[PDB]
Amino acid sequence: KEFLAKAKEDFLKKWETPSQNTAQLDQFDRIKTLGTGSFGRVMLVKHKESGNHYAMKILDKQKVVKLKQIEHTLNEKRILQAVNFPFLVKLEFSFKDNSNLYMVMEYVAGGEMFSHLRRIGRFSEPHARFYAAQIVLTFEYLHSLDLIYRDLKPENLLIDQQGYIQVTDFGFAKRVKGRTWTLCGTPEYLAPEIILSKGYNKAVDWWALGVLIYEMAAGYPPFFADQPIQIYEKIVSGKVRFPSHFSSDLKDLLRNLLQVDLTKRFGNLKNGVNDIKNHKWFATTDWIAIYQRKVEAPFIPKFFDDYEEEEIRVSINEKCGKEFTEF
Ligand SMILES: Nc1ncnc2c1ncn2[C@@H]1O[C@H](COP(=O)(O)OP(=O)(O)NP(=O)(O)O)[C@@H](O)[C@H]1O
Repeated sequence: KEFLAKAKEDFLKKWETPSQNTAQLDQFDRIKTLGTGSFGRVMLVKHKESGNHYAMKILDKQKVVKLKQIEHTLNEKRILQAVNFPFLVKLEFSFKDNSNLYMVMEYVAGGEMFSHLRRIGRFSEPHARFYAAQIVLTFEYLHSLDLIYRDLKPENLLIDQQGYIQVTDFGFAKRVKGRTWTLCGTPEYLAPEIILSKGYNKAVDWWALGVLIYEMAAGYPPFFADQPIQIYEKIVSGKVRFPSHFSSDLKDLLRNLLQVDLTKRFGNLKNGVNDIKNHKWFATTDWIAIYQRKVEAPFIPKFFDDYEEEEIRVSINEKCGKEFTEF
């Protein structure tokens, strides 16, 4: 109770006056390239003073502009510097220079829920429930700050060194008390009210939780087809069919999450998230023990120079200064 009001205070202070240039490139030893994103390399770095390892995402400002990802990139950074929750990736530092934006993230030698789910095929209900519980608490947290996530899917969930989820992508997340209109997400996870195009609210996250739980437990999502139009028709007008192996409790929870009418959808009623937390399917879930990450995860990921080292070259001339003023 009193912790949500404190969580709200801490978020609002940071949301209204975001932190900027909290570190600089010369404070990090550049070890090697971890991978490539849309806008540049992700590099393993060591903070010289603390000796902590981080994943430094390098975003070429010129490329962010060319791909029209300015607003998404600024939005994601503003949210990440303000939020604090066990299942949200942690932005430790941010800064910018003439060429680049730098998001110095907590280093997670984990796996991706997407590749893990696709390799295993499907999760048992107890294992799906373990992951689902984390998403329920995360949506509870984000919704208490009036954040709509609206991009849930296995692809946006990393599995960390302790086998817990971290939500990794906030480009699409919006701070909004009530209704909003922007079309976004991935076809298979779109809530019917998004497709119906007369506006939607935070209830779209509870729909997407239904899609995620179904996909984890079945190994495939409830609505799919060769073309996005046929998916949209099934979402708005069609019925789900549950595999025979789904428990009665799972089918009941999913009937109330995959509820086409947002006014009857669990998470969106008078009792809010408690209709989900107190559902029979979650009877065995110790919500505090999940939050405190005291539950044994069912899967632990099995975690020198770059093949060709490329140096970072920062221009002596400022690129796209006006666009990224607030970064
Ligand atoms: N916090 C992190 N800790 C460790 N490795 C990371 C971290 N973030 C990213 N990586 C690595 O960098 C790669 C590409 O970065 P990533 O953030 O996934 O790209 P993006 O621009 O966010 N888009 P995407 O590749 O679709 O996820 C990942 O596949 C990982 O190998």
